[PDB]
Amino acid sequence: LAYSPPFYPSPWADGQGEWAEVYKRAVDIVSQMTLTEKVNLTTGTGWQLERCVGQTGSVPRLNIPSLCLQDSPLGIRFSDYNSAFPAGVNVAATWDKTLAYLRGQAMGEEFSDKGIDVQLGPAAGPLGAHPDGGRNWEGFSPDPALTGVLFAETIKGIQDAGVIATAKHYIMNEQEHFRQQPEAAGYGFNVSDSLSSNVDDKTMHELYLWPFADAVRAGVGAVMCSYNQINNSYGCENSETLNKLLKAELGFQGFVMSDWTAHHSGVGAALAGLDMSMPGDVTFDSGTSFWGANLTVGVLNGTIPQWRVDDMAVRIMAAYYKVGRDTKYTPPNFSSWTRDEYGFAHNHVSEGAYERVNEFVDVQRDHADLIRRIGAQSTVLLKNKGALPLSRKEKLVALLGEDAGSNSWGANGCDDRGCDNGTLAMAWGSGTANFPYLVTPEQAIQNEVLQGRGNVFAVTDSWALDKIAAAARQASVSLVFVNSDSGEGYLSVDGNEGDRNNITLWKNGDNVVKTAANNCNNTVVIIHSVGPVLIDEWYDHPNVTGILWAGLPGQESGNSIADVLYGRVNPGAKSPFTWGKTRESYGSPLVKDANNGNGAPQSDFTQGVFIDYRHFDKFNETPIYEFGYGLSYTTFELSDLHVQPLNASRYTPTSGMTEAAKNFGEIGDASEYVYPEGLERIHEFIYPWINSTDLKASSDDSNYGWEDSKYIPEGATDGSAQPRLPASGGAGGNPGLYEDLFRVSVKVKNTGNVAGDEVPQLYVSLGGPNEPKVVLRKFERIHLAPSQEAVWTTTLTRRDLANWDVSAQDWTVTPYPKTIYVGNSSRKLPLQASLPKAQ
Amino acid sequence: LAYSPPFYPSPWADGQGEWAEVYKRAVDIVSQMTLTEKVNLTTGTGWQLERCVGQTGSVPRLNIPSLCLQDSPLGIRFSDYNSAFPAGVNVAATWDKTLAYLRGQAMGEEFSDKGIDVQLGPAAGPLGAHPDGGRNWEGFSPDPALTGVLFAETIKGIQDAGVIATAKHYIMNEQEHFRQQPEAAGYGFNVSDSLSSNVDDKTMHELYLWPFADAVRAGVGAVMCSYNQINNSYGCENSETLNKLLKAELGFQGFVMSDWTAHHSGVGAALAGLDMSMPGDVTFDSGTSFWGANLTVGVLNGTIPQWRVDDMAVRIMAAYYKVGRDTKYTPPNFSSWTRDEYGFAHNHVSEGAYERVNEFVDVQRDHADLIRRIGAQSTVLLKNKGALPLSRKEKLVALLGEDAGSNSWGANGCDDRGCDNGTLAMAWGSGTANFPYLVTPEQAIQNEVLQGRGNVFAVTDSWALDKIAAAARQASVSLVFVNSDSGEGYLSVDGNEGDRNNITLWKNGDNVVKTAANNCNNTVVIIHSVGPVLIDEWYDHPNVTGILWAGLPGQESGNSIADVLYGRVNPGAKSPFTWGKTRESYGSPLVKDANNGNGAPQSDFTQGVFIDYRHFDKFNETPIYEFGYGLSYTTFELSDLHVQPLNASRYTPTSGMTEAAKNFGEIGDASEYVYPEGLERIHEFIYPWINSTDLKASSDDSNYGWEDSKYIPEGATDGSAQPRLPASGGAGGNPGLYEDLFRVSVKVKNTGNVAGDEVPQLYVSLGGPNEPKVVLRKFERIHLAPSQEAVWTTTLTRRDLANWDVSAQDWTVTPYPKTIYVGNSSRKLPLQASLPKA
Ligand SMILES: *[C@@H]1O[C@H](CO)[C@@H](O[C@@H]2O[C@H](CO)[C@@H](O[C@@H]3O[C@H](CO[C@H]4O[C@H](CO[C@H]5O[C@H](CO)[C@@H](O)[C@H](O)[C@@H]5O[C@H]5O[C@H](CO)[C@@H](O)[C@H](O)[C@@H]5O)[C@@H](O)[C@H](O[C@H]5O[C@H](CO)[C@@H](O)[C@H](O)[C@@H]5O[C@H]5O[C@H](CO)[C@@H](O)[C@H](O)[C@@H]5O)[C@@H]4O)[C@@H](O)[C@H](O[C@H]4O[C@H](CO)[C@@H](O)[C@H](O)[C@@H]4O[C@H]4O[C@H](CO)[C@@H](O)[C@H](O)[C@@H]4O[C@H]4O[C@H](CO)[C@@H](O)[C@H](O)[C@@H]4O)[C@@H]3O)[C@H](O)[C@H]2NC(C)=O)[C@H](O)[C@H]1NC(C)=O
Ligand SMILES: *[C@@H]1O[C@H](CO)[C@@H](O[C@@H]2O[C@H](CO)[C@@H](O[C@@H]3O[C@H](CO[C@H]4O[C@H](CO[C@H]5O[C@H](CO)[C@@H](O)[C@H](O)[C@@H]5O[C@H]5O[C@H](CO)[C@@H](O)[C@H](O)[C@@H]5O)[C@@H](O)[C@H](O[C@H]5O[C@H](CO)[C@@H](O)[C@H](O)[C@@H]5O[C@H]5O[C@H](CO)[C@@H](O)[C@H](O)[C@@H]5O)[C@@H]4O)[C@@H](O)[C@H](O[C@H]4O[C@H](CO)[C@@H](O)[C@H](O)[C@@H]4O[C@H]4O[C@H](CO)[C@@H](O)[C@H](O)[C@@H]4O[C@H]4O[C@H](CO)[C@@H](O)[C@H](O)[C@@H]4O)[C@@H]3O)[C@H](O)[C@H]2NC(C)=O)[C@H](O)[C@H]1NC(C)=O
Ligand SMILES: *[C@@H]1O[C@H](CO)[C@@H](O[C@@H]2O[C@H](CO)[C@@H](O[C@@H]3O[C@H](CO[C@H]4O[C@H](CO[C@H]5O[C@H](CO)[C@@H](O)[C@H](O)[C@@H]5O[C@H]5O[C@H](CO)[C@@H](O)[C@H](O)[C@@H]5O)[C@@H](O)[C@H](O)[C@@H]4O)[C@@H](O)[C@H](O)[C@@H]3O)[C@H](O)[C@H]2NC(C)=O)[C@H](O)[C@H]1NC(C)=O
Ligand SMILES: *[C@@H]1O[C@H](CO)[C@@H](O[C@@H]2O[C@H](CO)[C@@H](O[C@@H]3O[C@H](CO)[C@@H](O)[C@H](O)[C@@H]3O)[C@H](O)[C@H]2NC(C)=O)[C@H](O)[C@H]1NC(C)=O
Ligand SMILES: [Cl-]
Ligand SMILES: [Cl-]
Ligand SMILES: [Mg+2]
Ligand SMILES: [Mg+2]
Repeated sequence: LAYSPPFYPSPWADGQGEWAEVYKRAVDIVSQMTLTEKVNLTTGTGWQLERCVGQTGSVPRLNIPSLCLQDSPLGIRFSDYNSAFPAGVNVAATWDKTLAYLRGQAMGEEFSDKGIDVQLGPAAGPLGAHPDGGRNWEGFSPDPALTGVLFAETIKGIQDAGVIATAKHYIMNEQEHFRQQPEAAGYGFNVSDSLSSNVDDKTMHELYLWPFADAVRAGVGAVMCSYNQINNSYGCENSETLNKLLKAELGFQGFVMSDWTAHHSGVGAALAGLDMSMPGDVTFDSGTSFWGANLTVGVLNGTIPQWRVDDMAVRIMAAYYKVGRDTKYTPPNFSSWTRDEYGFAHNHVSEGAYERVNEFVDVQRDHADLIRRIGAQSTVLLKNKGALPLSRKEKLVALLGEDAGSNSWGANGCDDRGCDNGTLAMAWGSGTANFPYLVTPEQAIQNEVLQGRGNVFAVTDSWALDKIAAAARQASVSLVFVNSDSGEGYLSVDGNEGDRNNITLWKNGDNVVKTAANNCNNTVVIIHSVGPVLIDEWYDHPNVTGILWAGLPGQESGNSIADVLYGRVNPGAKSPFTWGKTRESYGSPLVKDANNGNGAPQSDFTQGVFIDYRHFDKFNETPIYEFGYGLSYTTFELSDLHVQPLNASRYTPTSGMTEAAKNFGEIGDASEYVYPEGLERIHEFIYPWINSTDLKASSDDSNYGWEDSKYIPEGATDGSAQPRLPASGGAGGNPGLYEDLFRVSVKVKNTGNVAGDEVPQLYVSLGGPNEPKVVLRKFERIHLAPSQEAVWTTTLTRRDLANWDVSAQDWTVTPYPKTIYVGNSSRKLPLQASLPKAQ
Repeated sequence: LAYSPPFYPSPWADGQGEWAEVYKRAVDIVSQMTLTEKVNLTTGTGWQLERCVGQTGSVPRLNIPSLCLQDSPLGIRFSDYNSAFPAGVNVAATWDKTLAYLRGQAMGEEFSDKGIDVQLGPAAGPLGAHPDGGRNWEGFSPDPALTGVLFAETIKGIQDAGVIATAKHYIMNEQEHFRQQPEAAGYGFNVSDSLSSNVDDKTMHELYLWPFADAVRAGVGAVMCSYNQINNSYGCENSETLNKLLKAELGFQGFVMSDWTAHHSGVGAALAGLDMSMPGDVTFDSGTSFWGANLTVGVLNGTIPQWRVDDMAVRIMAAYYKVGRDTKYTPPNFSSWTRDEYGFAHNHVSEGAYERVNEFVDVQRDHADLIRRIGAQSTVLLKNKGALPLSRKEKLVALLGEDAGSNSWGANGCDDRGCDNGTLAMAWGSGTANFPYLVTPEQAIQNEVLQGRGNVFAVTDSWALDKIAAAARQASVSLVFVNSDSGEGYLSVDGNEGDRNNITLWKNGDNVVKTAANNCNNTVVIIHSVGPVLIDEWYDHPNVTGILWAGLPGQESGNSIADVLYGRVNPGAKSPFTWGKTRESYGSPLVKDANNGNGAPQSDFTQGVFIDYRHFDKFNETPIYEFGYGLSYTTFELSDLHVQPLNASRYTPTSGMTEAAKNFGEIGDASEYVYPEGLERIHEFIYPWINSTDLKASSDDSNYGWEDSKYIPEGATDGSAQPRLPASGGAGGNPGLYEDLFRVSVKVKNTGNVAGDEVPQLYVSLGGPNEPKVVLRKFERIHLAPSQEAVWTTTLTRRDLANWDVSAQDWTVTPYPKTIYVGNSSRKLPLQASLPKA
């Protein structure tokens, strides 16, 4: 079995870089706290007991309210009068830093105005090793460079609006199957623990960890550790990933929270680098916690050093201050658990005051315009044989497919969006929000047509192929809408247990396209989907005159696609993943079977860095549509590639020592931390207090009281100055990684008759034997008027040209010659240059 | 068994009234025709053989093209790039002469531009004796006066746009069950003929015939005779209804066509007053006809007098000339049978040229605006507890019910509209058109809300009561859409064989309302339906703050209802029928069982004139919402009723004689009418020519050749001058009926704060025993600004105050005292006056 070696102690915060002032303030206030006040910040109060999906204990003596933590990465979950933004995969499709930032800002505004302190997003894990992975859509792209940039901008936008962002899921949660033992049980498997993702150190650094470095460098306040194991150590107690990679190497100064029921042990997790238990209980509404009283006891009995729990509270408070939450705080003004105006303060048990739990605060502002715009700008034009844009003089339009129409249960009619009924604007699970409304394609396009003389019919039963054919036969243009859905592992839709069982269109989609294309010579296909689908059977049909991929656009879906189809927006999105001929062209099969007996199933990441386009390139598979590809209503030309070497400082591997750990504040006698007698204990609520000064009894852990060496690795309680890792030194790693080595410029010209955007892309060949032919490094979306030329300049950093050396435990720019390729897809790379050796 | 007495001969045209010039011209051209040319005009060419649902033969020698006849009363059937207008029942709900006319004009323009010569509409039969009758919605109202006025205006509009209108279905086709023997067979009944409607002479005159008098007086070109029997004599060979009532009494100068396969015999129909056989064959694609060669033979063998077939051609050509079709003619530029560009000229057999059969001509003009308007103006506000109009600042709107949503097969996805899927904008059968598009309530209201900050959810599964409740709970206002559907007898939807099996909301509708009202304190209910529904289970729920009936609004449905709900239009429609507590409150049960053994089922019209509100009034049944009732966003008051007796000419019962019948043109030897040698005969096509000069063989009728007295009533071939009937004398009867006897005026005032329309109504009590307490006679829709007053002046004619006297066979103003009642519904009649004797 794969083994995750120990890395201890859990590094303590030090106010490095831009965290200096908030670290000082965090220390100042945590120094004033009692042990139980500190424990309160670290532990949620239990599932469904307050307003938000996660809520910490409060520190009322110091005027610190409970931190409210709320899903999702695309909008506020379980609320009202809020917006539903396009999914993260759409943002990836924009290839646009500014739209990622703006979306982050707009989301942060809405979260803030509902009284939410922590947004549980954005996501770069799963990255997207498996195209059928159920949650890839919540993130960005399988490409680490593209994902990292847009992850970071999203984080900056959320945090500039005064809400803590949470980089999730850290790390290697690349599939839903077996992510949780009780879920697997409920699906009829018998396994003793969650799936283990087994991955080598090079691949970890060069692929899966890379976007998390970006998040740390961008100043992200929190990281959410994952449900799965890595090398058979749970995400929320993996000392290698949390202590060594995230904290020691990347220099992360904020706090690690668990995914919901991803916390498995009190002492183990705390020493392995967890900082916050959510939603606080052992299991939902168990009325027990791995922390709470257990964390109080674990400190009181001398096992968990005071400096470790102090560090947790310093990290949490530093983040809270870093986004200015102390100045922006407002109390939650909604409830996650009901839409009623009135209800019990503690919903799961019907206790506390019966009070106004929803104030119905309109937080939407004008964010609808931004959502519409991102929807248009994330629409990838894959094929256009002079079909588009439409004129609005078409004699008859046919709108075809269930994906054009309405969810007859309402936009929010399926809990957690757990269905594929009507237009697919949002995929399923906890990465969801309630729609304030949903504009369907049927609605938007009919409205467009009815401004002129056009006739229009909408056939939204995908199983009525006779009716689809008949409408298609009469039409000047047939607009076919189709979809493929997936989601979080706890929710099964038509037997798809989060992960999608195939990558074929749902709801008879291939047959809708074929029936339409057989009856209409001008058939345009629009795909709403969580990721790539198989299009081999119909994409080159001579009647399929248009193909677009529109992802999961949120509330303005219809309007976003109409804008593109009628030419108000000239599409300029590029594919953020590869469109292959078969499922098998992708490699990386999901682990769908209990492949380790009754033990934890094992998923070995033997593909290494060769996922998505890197796999296709290595195995010489030809994509139908490649990573980075998309069309436009104009044409562009790239020319005049130049490389400017920059006078850069040398890389200095980091050396020396940290400071020794510090205790902040004092801990007294066990008696100080017993429950106050007049406090009415709410049932199932998780408090920091102990029942009595009997510590064994107050914990109730039937294995309580062993000597440390029986169950705690060496060094886990060592508070001395520790060595600095060579690849450490700053936020996101050694600052020498982010030294600029080269400026690379290229001319981009709009050679056609319509204004539009191009996405020029810079790929590098790092050189040497089992390195990918190309990996993406830089890109930009540039708007050009007809005939306009602009020179695009980007930079290559040391890190962009480096490889992870497992022996040095450092990033190294290898002696192999490096070559750059510039173009407008991962396969349309007409320009190139050999780079000189960099300093 | 009820018996229909003989009335013969079939009266011949005489260019009466406004028909004088076109009669002259018709005679002139028919005089030039050979027998087979004449027969060609009288007989369709067979089902699915040419472009239109009906097409006559042509007269190419005289440059007369084939007459193209097309459904429906609400828009062109089986075509493209056309409009779908609101149904006739919506027109009735407007109570607006002008909207009826304008809709007629708009329809006529579209029919004309497709190359259609005859619109198969409008309808006043079924009138609406049975609230569950499947086709009442195609017509106007069970009230004859309201129906007659709006029937007539519709006819005038169609004909002023240059298309022949067809007054249908004549007469007593009050239900779909058993209307046709083969339909009944297909539904598992064994009956030897169609249902017979048995109805007394008084009731016929005072109720069912009345709107047809209006049609005739309005100059209607054609009448379609019905599938049913009247007193056990088929509609298309009933000598009493066609010869005596329509032709002799009402003076009808145009032509009678059969409903499609309603023609039952060659000689019998011709002498009983039929003028045109549609679609021309005995049964669909039989390749035989009751006329065609049989009519040629029936003349050649001396049975059917020449004057009878000449008269048929005169009546047909006179109608064609009356609307100016000779100047407006354009060839049909579409096909009923396919939407493909190219196809065979003769669709059913794939013969003739393979040619362009659809030219896709856009005939819609700007008619969409008129459709949206009529939709708004036909929406009856039944209840409003300060819910309406909406502001567009409502925080969250819930749209609830399948009737709010889309037909997922497309607007035209069910053949002949034979389903109740998504919003109900058009009911089913032949009275249908293809939508150019359909705006759903979901679409229009979401669009409205999205102009502001309102959140909005649409739950359009009427079975997902949990989802309905949840959305309703969150809403500031819940807009519940519900429906009830019906249609023509040939098509069964969910076991409803045209006629609806009950008058309860379809698709779980009562439950949708209740679920919504239990969860939302501001629930507005919008009903789209063919006619009245039962609302007793929720109408007075304290959370039902609004109730509207929007009928069948056609293509702009969503926009029409949004206009009303958001107050761009202040609703002023009144109910054109009664909303009762139970089905039983209406009386008039349908005949749903083979009630006469294996014979023709019998339906006796024992209720007489007492249908709809007249029944309620007689049996002291209290309607939930009465005939003529509707609310508005303002209030009105009526006052100062005055009655002025007028200096009227006396009624003179008509006397004297007609002219004797005339032959127009000559008939030669049988050999002149044999098929021409070189003519390629299209299979199944109905031609006027005979196979040979052997007449018996050319007919092939296995009972051919009896002496007349064995199977033809006395007088049926009598061409002598005939007596004029006392109640005859002009178009729609004796012109003394239309003399004004009283001028009646009343003041109407808008006493509220919004501009709006009121519909003042004048009812009369004709007096005597077994007469209704009140019957509607006059009405008008009047627009008033807040505080504005206007005086409405109308008249009462002799006919308005008369009764049909079975002994005199005449209309008589009886000596019983008459009283008038003025108000704004059939029960809100605060003003009254006894009339002096005229
Ligand atoms: C103060 O106070 C406090 C509070 O109050 C307290 O505390 C307490 O304490 C106690 C003691 O005393 C405890 O208990 C314990 O615990 C433990 C732990 O757990 C956790 O973790 C795990 C893992 O581990 C690992 O890791 C970590 C981190 O993460 C660390 O820490 C450790 O040390 C380790 O390490 C290792 O490895 C790594 C990698 O991975 C590396 O790196 C290093 O170096 C090393 O090597 C896990 O597993 C767990 O989990 C589980 O559980 C949970 C709950 O908690 C859940 O949730 C999950 O799911 C899971 O489950 C599963 O499994 C189980 C079992 O366990 C079952 O049952 C189920 O069913 C399933 O399947 C966690 O998380 C532990 O371990 C322990 O236990 C043990 O013992 C018992 C008794 O007998 C049994 O039963 C079990 O089984 C076990 O066993 C084991 O061991 C033994 C000895 O010890 C042996 O014999 C056996 O064989 C086994 O072994 C195996 O395994 C191991 C591990 O892995 C290895 O090592 C080996 O090799 C083999 O393979 C107990 O339980 C508790 O916890 C606490 N509490 C709290 C609340 O905190 C104290 O005490 C006080 N003090 C005074 C003085 O007073
Ligand atoms: C020239 O040419 C031409 C052409 O080509 C020709 O013609 C022809 O002719 C033939 C003869 O010959 C014919 O046939 C015949 O016909 C008849 C008629 O039919 C129809 O109608 C009916 C009714 O009737 C009624 O009405 C009318 C009017 O509307 C009239 O016209 C008549 O006359 C009558 O009358 C009566 O009544 C009324 C009331 O209603 C009154 O008003 C009066 O006064 C009187 O009384 C009907 O019914 C029919 O119908 C049926 O048919 C159809 C087909 O067509 C169908 O669609 C329907 O549905 C029905 O059916 C049912 O029925 C049947 C039976 O009929 C069966 O089969 C089935 O299944 C079902 O159920 C029509 O519309 C007829 O009638 C005839 O028949 C007869 O006879 C046979 C043999 O014998 C038998 O079978 C039958 O049954 C019958 O019988 C009867 O009658 C007889 C005498 O006539 C007697 O004897 C017996 O007994 C019986 O009786 C009974 O019944 C009746 C009835 O109603 C009564 O009346 C009694 O009383 C009793 O009860 C035959 O068929 C044909 O049509 C023709 N064709 C064409 C194309 O046009 C000619 O011929 C030529 N000419 C030369 C010289 O050559
Ligand atoms: C990849 O992964 C996806 C997702 O898991 C897999 O998709 C799933 O594939 C299975 C297997 O094919 C599907 O189950 C099938 O669903 C069929 C359709 O079910 C729906 O429609 C039924 C019938 O609906 C028609 O008829 C009714 C009444 O007769 C009408 O109301 C309705 O409007 C329809 O009318 C049409 O058809 C009738 C004739 O039947 C005509 O007369 C009409 O004119 C008109 O043309 C209905 O009963 C049912 O309740 C459904 O609503 C079903 O027939 C078949 O037996 C089977 O159950 C899943 O639905 C599908 N799920 C998803 C999410 O797509 C996919 O298979 C997989 N691919 C591969 C290659 O592994
Ligand atoms: C302190 O943390 C410990 C865990 O380290 C908590 O003890 C654990 O509490 C859970 C209840 O949430 C126990 O689960 C129960 O186990 C029985 C055993 O068969 C099972 O039948 C129940 O369905 C349930 O799974 C678990 O056994 C227990 N673990 C041990 C080793 O004692 C404890 O509750 C925490 N204390 C506080 C104050 O929250
Ligand atoms: Cl919710
Ligand atoms: Cl059609
Ligand atoms: Mg191929
Ligand atoms: Mg226990």
